[PDB]
Amino acid sequence: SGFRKMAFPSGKVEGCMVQVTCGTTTLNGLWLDDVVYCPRHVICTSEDMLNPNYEDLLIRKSNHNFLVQAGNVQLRVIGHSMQNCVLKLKVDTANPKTPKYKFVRIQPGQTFSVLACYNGSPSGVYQCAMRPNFTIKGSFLNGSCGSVGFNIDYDCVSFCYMHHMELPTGVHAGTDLEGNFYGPFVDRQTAQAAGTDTTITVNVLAWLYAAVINGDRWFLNRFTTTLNDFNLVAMKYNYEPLTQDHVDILGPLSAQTGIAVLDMCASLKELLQNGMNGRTILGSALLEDEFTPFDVVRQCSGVT
Amino acid sequence: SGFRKMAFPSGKVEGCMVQVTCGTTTLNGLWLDDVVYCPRHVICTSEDMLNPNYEDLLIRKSNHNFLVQAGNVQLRVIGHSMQNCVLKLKVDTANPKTPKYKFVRIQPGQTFSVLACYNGSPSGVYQCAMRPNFTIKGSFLNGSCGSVGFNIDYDCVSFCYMHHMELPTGVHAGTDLEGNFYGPFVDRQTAQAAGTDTTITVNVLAWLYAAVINGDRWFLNRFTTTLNDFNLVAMKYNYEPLTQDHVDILGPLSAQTGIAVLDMCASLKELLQNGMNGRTILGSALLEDEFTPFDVVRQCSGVT
Ligand SMILES: *CC(=O)N[C@@H](C)c1cccc2ccccc12
Ligand SMILES: *CC(=O)N[C@@H](C)c1cccc2ccccc12
Repeated sequence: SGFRKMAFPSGKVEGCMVQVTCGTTTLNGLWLDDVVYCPRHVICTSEDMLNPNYEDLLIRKSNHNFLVQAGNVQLRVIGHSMQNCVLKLKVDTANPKTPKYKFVRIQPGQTFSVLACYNGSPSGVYQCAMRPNFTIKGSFLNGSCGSVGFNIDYDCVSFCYMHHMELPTGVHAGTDLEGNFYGPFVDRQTAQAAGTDTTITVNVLAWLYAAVINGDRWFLNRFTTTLNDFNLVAMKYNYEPLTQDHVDILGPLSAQTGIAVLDMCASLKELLQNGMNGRTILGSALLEDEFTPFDVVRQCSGVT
Repeated sequence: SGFRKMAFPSGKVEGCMVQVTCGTTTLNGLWLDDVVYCPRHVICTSEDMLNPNYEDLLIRKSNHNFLVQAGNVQLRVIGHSMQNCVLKLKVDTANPKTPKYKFVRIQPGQTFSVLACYNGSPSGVYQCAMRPNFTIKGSFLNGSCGSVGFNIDYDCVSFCYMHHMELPTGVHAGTDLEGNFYGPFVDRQTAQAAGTDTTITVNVLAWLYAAVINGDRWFLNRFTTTLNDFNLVAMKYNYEPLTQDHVDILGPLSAQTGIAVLDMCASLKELLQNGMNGRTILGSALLEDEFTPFDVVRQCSGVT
């Protein structure tokens, strides 16, 4: 029993982290096979960052200007290319610790683990969600760029995020591993405001199911609702609309607990309208939205 | 910027996890050098667990009754002993992935990372604290016994916890790696109630400092207090007494923020008396007590 904000074991990703230095900028790279992936802004001076022309800046860079260090051993860079907002540094050595992997572009509301790194060395691991406004709420100091977000399916690491930017509001923006930003963000030090950070409704519902499975049941009420009625209340509270697709995804948790999804919606509706009245659910005083239905099943079943 | 409940990177510990089977019970072992450490209750039938005599039960067990599997390879058990509530299985092979390590017995209020494992395979990593009542609030299904808690200092893993028991209230009890339970708990399926789960005051204060460092400042007020005045309020709210030793430990966060520890106590005092009034601090609606002052410094500075 018990339910924790749980990250994937980070070992398979730790084995992929390297240090990338271009001039006086050091950040993190991801070494898979004979390619090191890193933010293209590794090439920028802080002056460059205000209005960088990455193609023009890259012309001044040779393979030997990219210093790649794996532990205390230097890797030889034999090629470099820009793909969207990432650099791909071809090295002469395949990472011997390369796990089975995929690059995936996640949807808002999807959760993943971040391995926060500085100088190619892992400092910590935590669980994130892609926010509906395509930011993440991370923990990233200077030097943490190139840190990655991932999911694991048994032995296959799906890489979904690479850290690029902190917005003036202290929320985070980055790319998939093809170098495409999540959301409208750019690797330029300019006015970039996030949109509404709405609550991931399907995730809250999943977590309420987790609560029931772990004995926290005080919020279960006598009511039901419809998707349309619930959605009127959701909209008023800056919750994402719930779709039949979300209802379908929650079916297994419905089945396990015997609580109809729309009944749990009606419980969530009363929590929104009434508040927590100083009570907690799984040790939280707010409704947690960084567990997916898949996460809740995984943790309640014990997948490895 | 940003502040997350962050675990240590788990790779060094993943390399130590094995499966231990005695009869029809499978749980986790920790393989360091040529010793596999596991809960002694691996030898019990569920009938045994009601009133186990571990010395008597152990007489019926030989080295060959302990099946130890590291990945899909069997380890040869050449000796076994009981130390308090752990078994030490001597194997003929040193773990080639043994990291630098120590066994440490932590104090209440100290935080650590748990690598939740099933069948010797890692499922997830999360951050815990030793509660003042010597329980932890974990995420542990059947099969998770022998999962470990640890801290890392650069490259030395300090092992502080091994999972043994879930109490009827769904909180967790376990041992250090010398097999001594935290608190008054025993590896017997009997009436074991936890004491008062008080809030770790020095940890809340550390986290309020983290909040100020990351721009969450709304709770800072015009007041100060004394340790004695604060402690009157703490006692009323089931917070641990704050000692001068705690004040000394918070000095570096005091220095960095320029907020006197007793001023931050007076802010915490007003939050206890007034509540959050529906506001959040670092995305929490309750005062977080599972960050130590050391954790806050580490994460705000970026140690690897
Ligand atoms: C996130 C990161 O590690 N890289 C960027 C933000 C960075 C770090 C340190 C100095 C510097 C100077 C000029 C531009 C960018 C950076
Ligand atoms: C925690 C754990 O993995 N071991 C214990 C609780 C256990 C698991 C599964 C079956 C069983 C049967 C009898 C006693 C103990 C167990």
